Amino acid sequence: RYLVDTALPASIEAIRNDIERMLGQPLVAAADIAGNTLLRDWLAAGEDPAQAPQFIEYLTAAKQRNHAFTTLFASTETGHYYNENGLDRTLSRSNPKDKWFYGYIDSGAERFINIDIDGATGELALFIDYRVEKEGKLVGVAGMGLRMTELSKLIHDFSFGEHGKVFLVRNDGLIQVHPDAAFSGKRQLAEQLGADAAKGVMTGGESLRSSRFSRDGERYLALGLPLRDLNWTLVAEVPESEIYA
Ligand SMILES: O=c1[nH]c(=O)c2[nH]c(=O)[nH]c2[nH]1
Repeated sequence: RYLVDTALPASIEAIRNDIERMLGQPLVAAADIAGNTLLRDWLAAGEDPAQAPQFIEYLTAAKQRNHAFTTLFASTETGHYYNENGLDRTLSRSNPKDKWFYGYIDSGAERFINIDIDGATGELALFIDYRVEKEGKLVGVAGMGLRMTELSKLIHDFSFGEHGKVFLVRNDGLIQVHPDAAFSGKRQLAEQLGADAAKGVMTGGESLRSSRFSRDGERYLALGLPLRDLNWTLVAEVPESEIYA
């Protein structure tokens, strides 16, 4: 019942819903690549070179149509990793840079969301990966990557008022997307808010969470609202004097 009859809860929800739409496009598009039954069959049947150019054309089309930084699939049998330009490299369990792939397939989880360094380019990206399965048997992984600098830019444009800031935080407290790109995937929520307020907005149900915190004697309000499709939380920070406008 805090701020219920204020415009603030609806304003945060409108931001939350816009962020879910924009993240929803790569979620959906990456799922389409992994679920593509023609690709599943090509991976299961051993990556016939005769059809490889046409699957690279397909990844290129999906990247451009969906404005992704990169699109990709990898075979769990050969370790071969393909992106929109072709066969890039072979993964290996003994290489720490490939931990993401083996951890994910070992996990069996239906989806992987991960901030990581793109192996082909060295760029910080948000990756979305799904299992590729045939008759129950894992044959690959596929998905797409988004450039972290672009995501920070998108989160920054949702700033509001004089000092209203918005963050996307994994439900463990690590800030995934920060308006200042330097801190995306690197800053803990406690660094931004203080431990009490971080705990406050990260603890709760599916309704708006809130907590007060002080920043050099300036009183602030912290808000939290879960995303429905990701295990992430939208966190907003606004000075108390800005609550109304
Ligand atoms: O978590 C990751 N998912 C990927 O799809 C990918 N691709 C890549 O090069 N590195 C990573 N990391």
